[PDB]
Amino acid sequence: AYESIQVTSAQKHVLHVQLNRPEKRNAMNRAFWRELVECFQKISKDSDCRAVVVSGAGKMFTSGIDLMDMASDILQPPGDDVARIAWYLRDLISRYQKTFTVIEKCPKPVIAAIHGGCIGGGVDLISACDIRYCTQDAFFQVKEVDVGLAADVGTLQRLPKVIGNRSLVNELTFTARKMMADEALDSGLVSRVFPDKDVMLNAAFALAADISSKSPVAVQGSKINLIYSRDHSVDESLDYMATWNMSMLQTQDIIKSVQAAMEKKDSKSITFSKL
Amino acid sequence: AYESIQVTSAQKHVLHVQLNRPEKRNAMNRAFWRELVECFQKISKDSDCRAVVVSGAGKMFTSGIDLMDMASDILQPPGDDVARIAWYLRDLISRYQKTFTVIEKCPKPVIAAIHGGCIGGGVDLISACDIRYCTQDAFFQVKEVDVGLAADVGTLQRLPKVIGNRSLVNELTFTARKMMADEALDSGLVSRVFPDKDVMLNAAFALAADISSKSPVAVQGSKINLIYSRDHSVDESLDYMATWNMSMLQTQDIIKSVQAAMEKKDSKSITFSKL
Amino acid sequence: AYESIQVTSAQKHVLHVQLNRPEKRNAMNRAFWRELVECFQKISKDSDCRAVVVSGAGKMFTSGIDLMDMASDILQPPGDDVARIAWYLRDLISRYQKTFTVIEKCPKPVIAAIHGGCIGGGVDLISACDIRYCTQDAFFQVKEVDVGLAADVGTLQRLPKVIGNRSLVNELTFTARKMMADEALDSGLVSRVFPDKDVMLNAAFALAADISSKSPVAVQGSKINLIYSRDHSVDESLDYMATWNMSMLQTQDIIKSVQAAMEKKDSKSITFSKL
Amino acid sequence: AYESIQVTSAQKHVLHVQLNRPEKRNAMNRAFWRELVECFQKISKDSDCRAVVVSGAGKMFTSGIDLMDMASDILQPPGDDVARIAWYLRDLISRYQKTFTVIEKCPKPVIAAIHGGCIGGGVDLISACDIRYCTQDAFFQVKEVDVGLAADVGTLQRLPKVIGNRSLVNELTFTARKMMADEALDSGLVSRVFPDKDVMLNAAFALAADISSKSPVAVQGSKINLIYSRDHSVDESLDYMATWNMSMLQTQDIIKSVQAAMEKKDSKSITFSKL
Amino acid sequence: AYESIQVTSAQKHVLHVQLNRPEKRNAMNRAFWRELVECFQKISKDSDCRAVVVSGAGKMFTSGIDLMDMASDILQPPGDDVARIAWYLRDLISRYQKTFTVIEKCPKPVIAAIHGGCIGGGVDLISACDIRYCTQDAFFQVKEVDVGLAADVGTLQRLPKVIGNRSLVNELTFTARKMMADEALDSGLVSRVFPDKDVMLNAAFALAADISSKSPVAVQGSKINLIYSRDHSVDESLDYMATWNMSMLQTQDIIKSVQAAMEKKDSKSITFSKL
Amino acid sequence: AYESIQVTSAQKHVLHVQLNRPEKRNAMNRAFWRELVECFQKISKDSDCRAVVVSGAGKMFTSGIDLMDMASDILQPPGDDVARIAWYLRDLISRYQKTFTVIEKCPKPVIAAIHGGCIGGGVDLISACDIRYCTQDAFFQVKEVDVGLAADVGTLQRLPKVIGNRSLVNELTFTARKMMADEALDSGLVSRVFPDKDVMLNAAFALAADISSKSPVAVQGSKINLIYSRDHSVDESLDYMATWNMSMLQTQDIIKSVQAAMEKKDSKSITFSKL
Ligand SMILES: [Mg+2]
Ligand SMILES: [Mg+2]
Ligand SMILES: [Mg+2]
Ligand SMILES: [Mg+2]
Ligand SMILES: [Mg+2]
Ligand SMILES: [Mg+2]
Ligand SMILES: [Mg+2]
Ligand SMILES: [Mg+2]
Repeated sequence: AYESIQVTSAQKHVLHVQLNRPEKRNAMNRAFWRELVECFQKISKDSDCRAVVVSGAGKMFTSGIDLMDMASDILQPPGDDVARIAWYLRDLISRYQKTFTVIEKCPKPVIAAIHGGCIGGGVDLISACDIRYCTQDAFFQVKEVDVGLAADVGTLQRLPKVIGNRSLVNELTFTARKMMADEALDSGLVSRVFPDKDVMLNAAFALAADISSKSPVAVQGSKINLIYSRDHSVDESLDYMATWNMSMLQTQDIIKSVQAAMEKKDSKSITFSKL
Repeated sequence: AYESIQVTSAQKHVLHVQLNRPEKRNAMNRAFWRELVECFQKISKDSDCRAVVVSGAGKMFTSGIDLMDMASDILQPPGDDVARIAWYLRDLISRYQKTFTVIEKCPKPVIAAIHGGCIGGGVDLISACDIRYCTQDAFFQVKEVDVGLAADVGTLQRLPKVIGNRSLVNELTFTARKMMADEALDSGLVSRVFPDKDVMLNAAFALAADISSKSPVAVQGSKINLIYSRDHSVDESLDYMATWNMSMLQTQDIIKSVQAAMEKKDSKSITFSKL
Repeated sequence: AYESIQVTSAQKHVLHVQLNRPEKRNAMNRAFWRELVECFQKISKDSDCRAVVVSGAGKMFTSGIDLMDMASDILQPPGDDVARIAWYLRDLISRYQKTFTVIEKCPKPVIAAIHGGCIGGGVDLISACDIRYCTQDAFFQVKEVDVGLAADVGTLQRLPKVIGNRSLVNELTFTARKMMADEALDSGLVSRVFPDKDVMLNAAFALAADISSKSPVAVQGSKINLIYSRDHSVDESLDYMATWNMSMLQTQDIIKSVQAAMEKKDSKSITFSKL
Repeated sequence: AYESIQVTSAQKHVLHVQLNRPEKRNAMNRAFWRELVECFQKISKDSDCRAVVVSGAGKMFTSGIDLMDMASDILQPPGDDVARIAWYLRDLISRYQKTFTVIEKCPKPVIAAIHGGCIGGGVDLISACDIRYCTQDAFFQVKEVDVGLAADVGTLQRLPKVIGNRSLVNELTFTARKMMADEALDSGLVSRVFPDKDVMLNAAFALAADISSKSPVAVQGSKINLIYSRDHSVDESLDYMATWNMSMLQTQDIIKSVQAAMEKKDSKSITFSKL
Repeated sequence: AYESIQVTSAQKHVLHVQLNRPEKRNAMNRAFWRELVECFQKISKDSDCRAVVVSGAGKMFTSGIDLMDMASDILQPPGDDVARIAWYLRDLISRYQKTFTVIEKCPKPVIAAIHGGCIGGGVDLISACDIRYCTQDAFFQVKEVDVGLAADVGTLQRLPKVIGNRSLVNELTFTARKMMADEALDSGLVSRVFPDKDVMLNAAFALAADISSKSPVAVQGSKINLIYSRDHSVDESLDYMATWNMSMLQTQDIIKSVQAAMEKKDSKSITFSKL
Repeated sequence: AYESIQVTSAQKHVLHVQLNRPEKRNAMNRAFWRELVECFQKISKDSDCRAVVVSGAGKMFTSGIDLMDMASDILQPPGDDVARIAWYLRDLISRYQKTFTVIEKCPKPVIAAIHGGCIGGGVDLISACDIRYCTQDAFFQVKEVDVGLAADVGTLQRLPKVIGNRSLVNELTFTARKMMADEALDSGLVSRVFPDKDVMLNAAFALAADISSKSPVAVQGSKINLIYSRDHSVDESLDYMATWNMSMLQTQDIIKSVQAAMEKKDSKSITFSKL
């Protein structure tokens, strides 16, 4: 059973992954790093799920890493010389990066719905998601320099590739200052702001349901190629897209869409097969 | 004598490429994919053209792909097994991507001037242009998921590389929702919004004239290197730029400009040779 | 020491690099291209410096390149044939690019504080800095096309990688038009605008002091990995980050920062060792 | 009705492309650069061809570029300044590189069968082919430095990627010395050496027939992925291969081969559909 | 433990991974693809192992993939349309690639000791190992085209990156012909040939023991950086190497190795800590 | 004055760089790492030099690093915590890599002429050279694992990219065993073997003179593009080659070569201008 998160079926095709340690403001304890990997690897193979919503139980999205677990992991490493310590740490860092890379490698769209603070590992988490919504009281903080380290589980790799303003990204990173909702929306880190958590969740789940109404081949192939396209040249990415759609265009999802158009039936009334 | 587009000389150095099937809302049919390649390949070799404006005839920029021409192209493919159908489809996708890659590979700046809807293939087109202007009634839609396929002619590869907000790009792509002019300006997809098509085209042709008054070596070398720099690291791009300008700095265009500066002569009075 | 710049110790750990030819509007003459390289190479090895502020003396940040020196270097080149001229120009361009590349390769965060005009070479300089602030009267101009050349000392390689709106980047580059402070803030080129130079400098120095109060290992490792991550895929950048932090997490800065957090003390109360 | 080459059907599925200006030792003149592009573009779309053999008519494979056609192309270029001459030359070089890039971009295996000298442009040609055979009297020469230029139509990009010994490649390139058949076999530039042209062409057409007896999906997908794998990391190349074979494994070519294996039927008796 | 392989501790620090279905000529059935991944993932974390030897039990190294299992997995796929079939096959191919990729990602050197036939999947396996030895009766065959598919589990991505002669690589791939031991040695595919399996194994184990007598930090860091350097530019690889050795040079293995050199003692006389 | 090397003018256009600490078998002391950088940076800018020969004074090419200097550099590093030690070591490693990278970044061809042992840093040196010749008594040794470290100054980055046999490269690296001349020639690491040092040097200088007789624009542009081509795809490298030769074909070196051919004068009688 997951002890640090809770996964529920919100509605057809939609999975809700909720950070669930509210008494610690969803701090990321050691086991969370394994649990979120297990969770998203399962979601990736689940043929019924078409979209994911991520939120936090309690008063805020996440306070970030569990500082005592961090201290045990990093300040008490095994190894009888510095090279052997580094060998251990490289494996540790690589394993913790996987906690948020599984979100990006999940072909289903993942929607983060943030309320209150989203601190430290929270920003690494949400920058690996596809769509980000927040509440008016939310705030974001690349807290790691205040802990004595450069963020290593995805923020520096992905945050600069989800918004345009690099001066702001650098200021947030080097100072660890909070960015409140108004500025988060202005920056584009979030694409919508809601007055409270209930209204935001309603909108997040309505978005996930709308995505789930569409062909899953088209939606999940879109995510896959948006991610490929971020990291490769336009020409390399067009070449990959032709190699991708030479099989994916051979789908009944297009046949059904064309049949609907000919019959003058809205596309939301089509049923697509599992993926 | 094109079937789907019309190319005219607007004014000195400026070509106007107009999508021209107004009775069919400029739907992109079979000939369109071949003709835009022919058109921009000729523009690229045209030593008198320094800038291009692209617009649509009739009520809207484009309704996108012609669905029954698409059904013919994709739903009745030749091939006696899936691998052979995929062979055919890979070639088709590759050819149709070239329709918009030729805009990027044309060294002259290309300005898209959108009025009304710009749907599906329309967003693949405008995201391959350099500068985008639109009217107050314009709207943009990454419609492909509603037809059962991930966009494959450029939107996924270029759209996220022309605006900063990746949460918004992902929402647009997975939902196929319309983005209206105000939001398109806010996102930076378009540079300027105008009240109506006439005012927009006046400003687009004024922008094209202004660009055409500049050294063509400087302007077209700037487009070539901005594109190279998007796809390569800064250090690789600086190395390429040094190899580029070791030839291109050997021009009378600079000597003329330094001489004008020395005499206190406006740089707008200088005439530059063809390119 | 220097002919074209002046370097002062503003406050603990902060260096102020001031363009210092106010009677010539801080034009970038031959000495400037050599001196900035010497300066930032020394700052990169200075174990007491943790942050840098760059500003200009007099009326404006910079009028840009000295055209007379440029013509001597570029319109009067050694070389008895075009290939031999190009061999010399390749090296010249490479050396002038280094003037601004040393700002990016300097591990300390560099804050540009712009007042009045920032023209041509000034945009190449500020787009190699990390954080950009300006005054209400500032303006920015990618002036190179008006001189007859595509900008080659950094703007084309870095400006599109510091802001999201590529339509604006292309319009600024191809027309060489001025972008004023309100639009610079809107575009994200600058992340803060101030009423005057004094207020701006007070905030830039306060920002530099805040940054300098943090672990230098964490801040400088953050800059190094933000730059690496811009130019590589997310997966390559995560791999690099694990190989980086397998040594950099082995620091007393974590114990010190965590202890301070436990006692509710600020970063400024901690003494981190030199770097 | 080519002026510089001749294309014939050797036998089922095999095309023979012969350099055909024997009175001028198959010198590569102006029409040759255009015609080899036309020829291989047609071969690439020819669903009956599965393999190609390239040879030269007359006394030798090729003497290389036609020097007085080269003088015309390069020494009398249009352009009223150096930058404009370079614009013209970049386009020329790019077009002439396509003459040999089309061989690599053709998915059918291309076998070069060299007798006598293979000089300058000859090495750019054969290094773009997949398999190389030669006669005992054959010789290879990277002659370009003796004409005053670094080879630009493929040798420098491909030759070091078809043999292992980089010291030898560098010596050949900087000295322009001839490499004879024995050394060409030892270096691995050629796979097999034959006593005379007739024996070599028999073996080249036997090799082409053998390749043509195999599944064309398997053979041409193997060439496409060997080329992709040369230019990308192993992990990027494995990812591309999975995206390629998720379509291409859906073929009757495998079902037929497993069925033959089940019955104990030679795999040489199977017939495969066109591609 | 395993159904298709057997793992034994040969001698101190050396593990022997033996393909172990001798009655079936070590055919690679469904279990094998899972088991090799489990095996090398465990060896990668085994702090006592420093080198691995891979061999096959019975008459031959391996006959390659089990065709019946392959047909079940590949000619009988789940999926109600071609796109959904491809979605499943992409994952299948990706998982089978991991079977051999874990050998490359294992930081310990892996020595392949081949006797008799090494067919199809066997070449994919040995081209992911580091050092290859064979017997006089061994032979190698890139058999996949004879099954109707382009090899997808590593040969095309790694074989051309382990030997220099690309004409030979292409001939072997397109014809599926056998390459015997003398030619395998000549090509560099194997670096040593032995008269029989016993003599070969004695030398492979002696090599593994020699390797294991060296600092494991130095040897495993050497493999990691040889692999990184294959896939990146020399400049990127040098940068990575400096970021790697800034931790790995901080080891007692240097003091120990240098002290032994000063006393004229061999590596085997030193005790290096586990890794 | 260089204390660890000696540079002489061997003959017109040829520079001889000789390792010159023969009483220590040319061991690489601390200052050598700076001296070779100063030396090749000067040679790179020297317009009279067209080729370089590198050899060692005394009984052998080089015994490799000075072990006591290594111990002082690496085993006595400054820094009050492991991260600050790593900061120092990264800068040290980067600086020592430059010692051999300057050889590759020198546009003139560099010929290594090895006699006796070429140990440790000797292999990093010669693998950065372009052409390698040796004597019958020579031997090569990737000695670093015997010292407790993975080679970091170029061998792992370049050795695998100068020869084809990766199994041999891995065996040499992991065991640190010697490779004698016969095997070095067979591998292709050297391209010629001579009976003794005098005969080898005569041949090295005759090769350097032959290279120096050719156009320096063609020779040095060839080196530059061979190196670019090793590290980039063929398509990227052809694009760079067109951008390179759009200026370099505009040389009198080609005019003179064509005039010689028309006059029936051998090309070795042409005089080319300095570069
Ligand atoms: Mg609980
Ligand atoms: Mg805004
Ligand atoms: Mg129906
Ligand atoms: Mg002066
Ligand atoms: Mg079974
Ligand atoms: Mg001495
Ligand atoms: Mg050999
Ligand atoms: Mg003469």
